[PDB]
Amino acid sequence: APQQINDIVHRTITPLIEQQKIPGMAVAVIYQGKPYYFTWGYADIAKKQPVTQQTLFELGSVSKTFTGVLGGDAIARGEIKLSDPTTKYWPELTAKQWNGITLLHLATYTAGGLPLQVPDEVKSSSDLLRFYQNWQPAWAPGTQRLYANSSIGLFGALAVKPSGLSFEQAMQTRVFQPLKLNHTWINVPPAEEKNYAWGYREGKAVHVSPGALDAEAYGVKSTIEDMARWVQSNLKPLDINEKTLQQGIQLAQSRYWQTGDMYQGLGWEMLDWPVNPDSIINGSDNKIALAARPVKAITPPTPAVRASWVHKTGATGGFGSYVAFIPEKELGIVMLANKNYPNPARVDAAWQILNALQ
Ligand SMILES: NCCN[C@H]1CC[C@H](CC2=N[C@H]3Cc4cccc(C(=O)O)c4O[B@@-]3(O)O2)CC1
Ligand SMILES: [Cl-]
Ligand SMILES: [Cl-]
Ligand SMILES: [Cl-]
Ligand code: NA
Ligand SMILES: [Zn+2]
Ligand SMILES: [Zn+2]
Repeated sequence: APQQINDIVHRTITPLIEQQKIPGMAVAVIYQGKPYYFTWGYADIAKKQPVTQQTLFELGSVSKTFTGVLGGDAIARGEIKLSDPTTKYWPELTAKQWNGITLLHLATYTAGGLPLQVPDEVKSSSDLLRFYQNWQPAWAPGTQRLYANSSIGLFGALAVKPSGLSFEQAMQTRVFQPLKLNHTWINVPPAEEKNYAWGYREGKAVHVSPGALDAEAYGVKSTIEDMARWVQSNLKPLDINEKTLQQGIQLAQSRYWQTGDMYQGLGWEMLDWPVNPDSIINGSDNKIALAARPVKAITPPTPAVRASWVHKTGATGGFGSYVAFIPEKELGIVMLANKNYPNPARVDAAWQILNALQ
């Protein structure tokens, strides 16, 4: 890598790892469109297995960017429209509170207060129907954004129904395979388990536990190389030869709602570039990111703006991930760690690196 990249990465990430007690970390810096890889520490402490470019990390809610792009691809195929009612895809959802809730609302957390988590008691198809049939909205649809797995998770499950594929098969066939993300998994196969890092929480080695709609909301695992390729693909969608996927990437970066200086895409979140770094850093704290806030609709949605900071945080019990990129500058970063450490620390480090390189 160029010396300027090596320098800023050492001076930013090694102290972050020191400050936050991160056991293992992988970073890709995309500079002039090309990834440069860095690793530190251990994927498995007790085995003394190092983080490598093949180590799988849990992406947590960075998975929602895959779900958003898969939904965009379905839009580009004509399989769904965001204005469609939820009940078009799930007719058994006969409870009246669902009248007026569209796929757009599910995808963008604006259905009116669907909860952050699907309850752990939901273990069967009938349990899930019962949960949504009995959910009572706090607000009218299209007025308040409340970040929620039960919202975008249901969006992803319904968006694949016209294809006839399971969510996993749709994601594999329509996103992972065309982009050559050959080490990205919803379910890690037995022969790849040797590369699956442990997450660390309060000194204990942990992996994400199964839950309803986990694949759609938080269940993807990937390597630093595949995640760099994901960033490259979202930086430069015209490089993608599959037109529906090129367009799905673009649609996931369209601006559907605004709250303050933040815009909601499909999975991705965006701000105008140049960005006020304090807004992305502070806005990433869960006290804010998880709070309900009023949204203003953007109709028609703004087509993807290349002068944007586009990003997403992710967490599981044992992992913390962050992706950010700036299409206009051909500049991005992926930070994968096997500890869930505070979001503002992630965003600050990402800002420091990308700001030094623009
Ligand atoms: N399709 C809904 C028909 N109206 C019904 C109107 C009463 C409402 C009770 C309620 N629950 C909260 C969430 C909510 C949802 C939709 C509309 C509103 C509204 O105030 O208009 C709304 O406001 B709330 O404070 O009022 C139940 C629905
Ligand atoms: Cl130094
Ligand atoms: Cl998979
Ligand atoms: Cl977890
Ligand atoms: Na699952
Ligand atoms: Zn140093
Ligand atoms: Zn050190």
